[PDB]
Amino acid sequence: ADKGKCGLPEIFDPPEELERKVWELARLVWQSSSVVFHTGAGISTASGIPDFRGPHGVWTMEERGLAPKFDTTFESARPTQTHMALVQLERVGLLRFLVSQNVDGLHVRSGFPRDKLAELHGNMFVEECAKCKTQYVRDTVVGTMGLKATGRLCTVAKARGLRACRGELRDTILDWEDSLPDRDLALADEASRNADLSITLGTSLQIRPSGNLPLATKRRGGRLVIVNLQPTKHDRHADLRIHGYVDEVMTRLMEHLGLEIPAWDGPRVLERALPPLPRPPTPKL
Ligand SMILES: Nc1ncnc2c1ncn2[C@@H]1O[C@H](COP(=O)(O)OP(=O)(O)OC[C@H]2O[C@H](O)[C@H](O)[C@@H]2O)[C@@H](O)[C@H]1O
Ligand SMILES: [Zn+2]
Repeated sequence: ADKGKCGLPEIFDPPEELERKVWELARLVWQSSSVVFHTGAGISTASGIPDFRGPHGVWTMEERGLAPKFDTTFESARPTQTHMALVQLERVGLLRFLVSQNVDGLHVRSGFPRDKLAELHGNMFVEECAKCKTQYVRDTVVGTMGLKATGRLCTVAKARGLRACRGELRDTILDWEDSLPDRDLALADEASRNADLSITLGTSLQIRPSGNLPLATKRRGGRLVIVNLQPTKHDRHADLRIHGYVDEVMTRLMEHLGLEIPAWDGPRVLERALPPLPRPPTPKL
């Protein structure tokens, strides 16, 4: 019901200030042992999916009697340069965990390992069995929202001393009254608490507890970086505030780290993370 502060004017750091901040972000990534990324709707706007509270966000346009515009369907949407840069950061061991508030399903489809991802608000391609909690990552969007029945049944077969489920499959999109999934929130909180660096990308941090998770890093002595075009709810607690397009920030960061942004060969689901791949040596700083 309460959609928060919508349509706040955008902030842009000057070119030289922006370049200096991305180099400082590279320094923090190089020096940190546990990096947790927190993503919101801002990292998918470059793929044609509107955010919620930006100048033309879903809530912003709705409040102003206008309609949000989609430049793609969720099925035809492709991961942005930022989505693919996060895949590479995890692959080389520069990303410990990823906390997302996005329901667009792009992190999973980009090939990001699900065991290092917390999808706090759901995934429109994911349906879950109401009984055994088995999740099904579908190639098309699940046609319901609000944890409603989809019409499909669980298909987990009989084992030794265990029979077939046939449980009701339901969407994972939380409605306003619904509580956050316990396992995702517990894993997101554990990772945030143990992080020495939390980086937020394209989130106004207005939703609780989701938006408060990066503060769990700061209270334990860790550092907080906020990357966003608009002001956020927790700007005062950030060690570094970067006001720019997340694709420009992430592309410059990847160049600084000597890392290439990997190719996306279509929707692919990766359940578990692998040991880190080789990465370029660290500068003296
Ligand atoms: N290319 C870009 N680069 C950097 N920042 C951007 C870009 N595009 C947009 N932004 C910023 O990105 C920010 C996006 O913030 P919000 O729109 O609130 O999305 P959320 O993920 O935090 O919303 C959380 C939940 O609230 C909802 O109810 C749903 O349940 C959501 O899951 C804005 O401040 C933009 O300025
Ligand atoms: Zn089941």
